[PDB]
Amino acid sequence: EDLDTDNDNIPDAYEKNGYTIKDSIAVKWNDSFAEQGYKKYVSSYLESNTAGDPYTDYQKASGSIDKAIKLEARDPLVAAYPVVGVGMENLIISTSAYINANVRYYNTGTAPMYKVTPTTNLVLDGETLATIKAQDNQIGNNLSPNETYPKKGLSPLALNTMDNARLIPINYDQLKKLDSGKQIKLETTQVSGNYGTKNSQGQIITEGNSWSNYISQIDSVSASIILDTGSQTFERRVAAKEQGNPEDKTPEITIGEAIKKAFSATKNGELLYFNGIPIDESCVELIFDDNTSEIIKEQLKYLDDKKIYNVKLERGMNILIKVPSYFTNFDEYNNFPASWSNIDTKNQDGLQSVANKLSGETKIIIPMSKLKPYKRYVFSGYSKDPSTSNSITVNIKSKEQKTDYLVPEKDYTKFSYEFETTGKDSSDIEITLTSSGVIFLDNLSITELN
Amino acid sequence: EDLDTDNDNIPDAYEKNGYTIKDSIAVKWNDSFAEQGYKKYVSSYLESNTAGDPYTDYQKASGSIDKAIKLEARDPLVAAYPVVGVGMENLIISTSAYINANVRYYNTGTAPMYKVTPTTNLVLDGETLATIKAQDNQIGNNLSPNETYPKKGLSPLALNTMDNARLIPINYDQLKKLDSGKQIKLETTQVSGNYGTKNSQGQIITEGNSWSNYISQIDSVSASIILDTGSQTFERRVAAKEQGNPEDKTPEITIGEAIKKAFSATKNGELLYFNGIPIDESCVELIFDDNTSEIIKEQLKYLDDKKIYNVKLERGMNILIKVPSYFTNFDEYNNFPASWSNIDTKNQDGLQSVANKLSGETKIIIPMSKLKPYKRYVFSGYSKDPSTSNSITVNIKSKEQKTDYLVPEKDYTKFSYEFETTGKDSSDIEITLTSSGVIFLDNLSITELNS
Amino acid sequence: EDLDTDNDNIPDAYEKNGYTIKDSIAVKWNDSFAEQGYKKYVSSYLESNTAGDPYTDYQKASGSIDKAIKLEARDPLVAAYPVVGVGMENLIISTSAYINANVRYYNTGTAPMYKVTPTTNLVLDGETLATIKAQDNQIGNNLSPNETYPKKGLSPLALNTMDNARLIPINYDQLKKLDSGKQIKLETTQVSGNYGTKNSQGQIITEGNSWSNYISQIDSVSASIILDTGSQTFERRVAAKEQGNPEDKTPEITIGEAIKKAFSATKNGELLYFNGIPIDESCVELIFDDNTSEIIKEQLKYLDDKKIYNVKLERGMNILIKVPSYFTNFDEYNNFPASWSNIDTKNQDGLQSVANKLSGETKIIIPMSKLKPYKRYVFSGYSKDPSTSNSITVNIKSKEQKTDYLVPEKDYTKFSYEFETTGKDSSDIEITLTSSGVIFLDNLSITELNS
Ligand SMILES: [Ca+2]
Ligand SMILES: [Ca+2]
Ligand SMILES: [Ca+2]
Ligand SMILES: [Ca+2]
Ligand SMILES: [Ca+2]
Ligand SMILES: [Ca+2]
Ligand SMILES: [Ca+2]
Ligand SMILES: [Ca+2]
Ligand SMILES: [Ca+2]
Repeated sequence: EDLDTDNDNIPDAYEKNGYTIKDSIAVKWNDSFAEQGYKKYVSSYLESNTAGDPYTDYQKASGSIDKAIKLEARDPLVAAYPVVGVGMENLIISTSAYINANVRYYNTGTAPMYKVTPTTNLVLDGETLATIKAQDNQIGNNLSPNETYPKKGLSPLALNTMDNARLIPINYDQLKKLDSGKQIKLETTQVSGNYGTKNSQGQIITEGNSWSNYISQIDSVSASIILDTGSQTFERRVAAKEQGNPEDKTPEITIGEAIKKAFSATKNGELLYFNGIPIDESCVELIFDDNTSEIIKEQLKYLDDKKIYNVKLERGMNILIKVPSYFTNFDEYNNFPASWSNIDTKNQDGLQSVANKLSGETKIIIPMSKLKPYKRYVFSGYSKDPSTSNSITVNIKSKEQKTDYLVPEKDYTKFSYEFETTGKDSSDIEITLTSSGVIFLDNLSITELN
Repeated sequence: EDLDTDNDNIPDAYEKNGYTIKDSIAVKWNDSFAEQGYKKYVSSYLESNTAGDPYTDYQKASGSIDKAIKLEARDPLVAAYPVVGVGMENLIISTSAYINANVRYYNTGTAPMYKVTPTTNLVLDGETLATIKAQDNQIGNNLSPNETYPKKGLSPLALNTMDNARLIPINYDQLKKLDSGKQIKLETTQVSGNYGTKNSQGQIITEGNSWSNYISQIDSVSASIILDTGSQTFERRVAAKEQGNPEDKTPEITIGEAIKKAFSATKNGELLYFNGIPIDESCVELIFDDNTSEIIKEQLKYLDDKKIYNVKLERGMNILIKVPSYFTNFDEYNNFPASWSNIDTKNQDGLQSVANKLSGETKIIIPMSKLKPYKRYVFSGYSKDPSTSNSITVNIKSKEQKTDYLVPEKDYTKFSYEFETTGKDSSDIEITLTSSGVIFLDNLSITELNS
Repeated sequence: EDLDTDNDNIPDAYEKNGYTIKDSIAVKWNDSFAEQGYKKYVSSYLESNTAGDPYTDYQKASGSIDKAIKLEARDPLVAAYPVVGVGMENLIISTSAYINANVRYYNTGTAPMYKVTPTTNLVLDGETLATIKAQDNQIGNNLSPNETYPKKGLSPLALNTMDNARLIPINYDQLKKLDSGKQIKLETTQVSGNYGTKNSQGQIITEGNSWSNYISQIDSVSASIILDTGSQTFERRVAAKEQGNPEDKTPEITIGEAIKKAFSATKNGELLYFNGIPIDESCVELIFDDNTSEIIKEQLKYLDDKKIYNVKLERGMNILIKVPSYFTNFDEYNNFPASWSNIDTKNQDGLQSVANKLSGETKIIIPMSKLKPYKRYVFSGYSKDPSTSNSITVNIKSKEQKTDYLVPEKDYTKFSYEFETTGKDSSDIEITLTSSGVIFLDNLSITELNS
């Protein structure tokens, strides 16, 4: 049919099922289109803006938007949210005295933000010295995704202008507090910026637009997903449907499918490869808040697969993905600087290819040269014991020595232990675990925490 | 036919193949038109703006844009991107202390910028003293490509005021470093300016137009190309198709074709000349970043020709062309002040006409008067040895004495040697190379590099 | 026919050949329209702005533009171009110290310029003190061509505001340099102003119409021509076609035709008089830049007439003309206070009517009262010698005595000798030339040069 209820040039019959854009016209999706590299899109048949962003479904699917917006946002289910922050580099105190800092804007979203006017807070400890908003001297004309202002290869801009006047901490009690060695933290509160929309004459106009009009809408119709790759962080929002409203037609997608859509991850049959780094559920650590934790726990009892990535995405969910710094699977990736002890690769019952046949105990000596001091670390792994009759205890050396006992189940079970390392010139980290009999180990990961 | 999906007054069939403009209407391209000056255009038939610049395909092809835009930007695949920078000419500081500087704006793109307003950072050593924005006294009304404000013959303008205010370091601790052999630098973070457009009434309006809209769009679709000839620097961006997009119809062009389109260089059969200076691969030293270098390395092994200029241009590639300061080919150009030793021109196995027949060793005493001190240089040339039984070692005098060995291949191979010369009142540079037997040399050059 | 590609109310055929405007409609030009006082217009048939100026071909040809725009701009080839500078009449230093100047704006173009807001630079010796933009006090409401602001008969306006605050030498070093007798100068980097167009109702609006839009476009579609008559200077820009572009249908005219079109000089057969004073090739010297010099020198060898005025115009050429101050032709003009020596007017082989029959040597005693000190002067003349066997040497008294030899050819040859005279209370300038036999001399000129 050709019925268009929401008037966005895409018939509702195509929007309900899969659809793709070919020569600027929507066509019914076919299973043979994946060979050329095409993609399958779904969206609600009642709304012109499924994800809430200022671009419609046809504009996002056909790529009729600003060319600096990532292809991760061309899917109508992924909002074109620019997540702009402020990073502080250096602090200068001189003569009361005056305070200025060298800052540099950061963007981690999926869209550009013209005319960036960040508002930041100068907090020392709880007390906020003075709120500052960028003047005409500290406005970023362009800020592309995954790029900074000033861009790489340029010194950070100075932030001294106040009100105009200077930033004067007249109260010398703050100076006395700084004498003890306190540091001043710069937190960002709000950021103002534009999008790029084409006028009737074909030019791009960015004056009447404002991202501040679509922040509330995008926040309240989407679920936040954050990916951490050790150095580069990505923040994305994925649209989700309401539970009590029968008139909300937003498509339902699993957490893994949502991750693949948002981060443009390549799926080689079963695994999810982001940039060659495997971000599969077993190969990465996931952190949820309390609400998402209870939602996932409730939904897991009705799932036969008992896999996190198979749970349906829901509005208001929060997900944070942290890629471990060191991860070994004994098959194709082993970045641990020090070789493990009592390891056997002759196995066929592993998670993907093989497992580790341990007979006795495993002890690893990790040098601290490749560690981050004053940082919490969590050790995770998967243990499989069909016997279910061997007790495993773990000894970990840290600021406080940890000794815990583990009871492996018949199938693979994930064990997580938390510890903290303090001081660069401290004792070397010692980790030791013992097994009563023969156990299987796979996917040992080391993850940095806060 | 007569079908234009993109609605830019050019049919899809004409855009898929070659097309040219004849009297305000697009016509099917023919090979006989090239002798009359007509050139063939290709573009994408799904987007009006192929390169992302404000002007459509028809406006660029038919030349219906502002006449100050270079003809090299009439090609739909070349973006009219104005690269405007600020150069510092003098520093005047006096008493705390006040800082006064004389600056001059520089343009290198293919389109003029109206109402220039750069933002500058006054970095001393990593630390940024203050960020300045140009007020109404430092706003350039017009800036044509390859032109400066103030123009040539006019003294540079003075930038010494903040937002009807004064500029001052808030303390003398900066002056302490300034005395201790530190130089305050200047780098432009951003430039704001309008672009020329036409209205219904016919006048050119540059009031509501802004370049900031079309910078993130142009930089995300086009691959940067930079040409440096020692005196003048040209910066260009050439649109390239996305690799993973099946719906992207942007045409694919080679690196050499991209350079020819961007710089409008003359191509007489095989050689490429910019303005009489050859920019052929064997006559210049190309500098690539990591990604472009590895990309070219990957596609090189799959090509029988194995030539850099024959690789297809791709999005995000960065290419820099450094025209050598001294270039000799033993055929028609030898700018070396001192002639070479033990050179025989009686040969027929050269790259273009002849090669160098060396029997023994070659030592060149390069005068220092024509060399820039405190700079790094790279010595490059082409060597051919069918025997593959003679080893070549080089002895070059510099700040650190260099002694390296080379193993010539059967065919012509290009090499590079890196050394640093420091101090105006230093020893003369000595270059010596020895060949075990008879070797063939061609296209010897000296190229300046970053210090 | 009735075909209009560019849609400017004139058919393509009429623009290709000559055309003229009779009763506000374009008609085919005829050879019998000259006697009525009409003129023959030619313009490109692919552009609605042949010269690129804000006005179209029909508006310029029919005279539907401001009456303040001179008649020389009614030719579609010659564009209107306000060339506005700033001249200084008084320099005042008072007390740090305060600096104020009295300035008058000058217009030497072919169009008015409303709302003049010039930007000026203060330089004492190379270094720029500050940059000044005109405030609401110094803005000129109107500036007609060849007029000033304030008008003739009024004292110059004041310029003392740096931004409103007084100007300031920021250091005592400025007074150090003033103690050394250093002169502060004034140069204009740019100028802002409006142009007038009749709106859709019938009123002239100059609010949103800026001249800065049509500066870069006009500079790149025209060649610069300057005429100086000793005291008053006029600048014009004449449109020229591109070289390699086949779609550029801009008509081609010679240097003499371009001068006649730009300055509206009268043609009485062959002679050219600007306003009664000769400006023909033999009656003035043309001062060129480099590129013009090589282009014209290359083009002369392929042309039989071998005259500068017969060279085809081209884009980018810069021409400067300095009408002679002391000039004699022995026919109708001799402004030298002292009569020449050994002069015979009984001849018929002169450039126009008669020549000089010199038998021996000619010496002239020129008083220096009418000579400007600290200025460079050039003596020019035409020599004819069918014998081609006599050597002529010239003795000129100046700061450094000059003695050079000249070898006359069979035909008339132009010779130029350059010298500088310094000091009002200096020795009198002596000019002497000796000829071996009988020589023919005509069009001897003396003209000021750069300081
Ligand atoms: Ca629909
Ligand atoms: Ca829809
Ligand atoms: Ca495994
Ligand atoms: Ca088309
Ligand atoms: Ca097109
Ligand atoms: Ca050769
Ligand atoms: Ca016409
Ligand atoms: Ca016309
Ligand atoms: Ca005569």
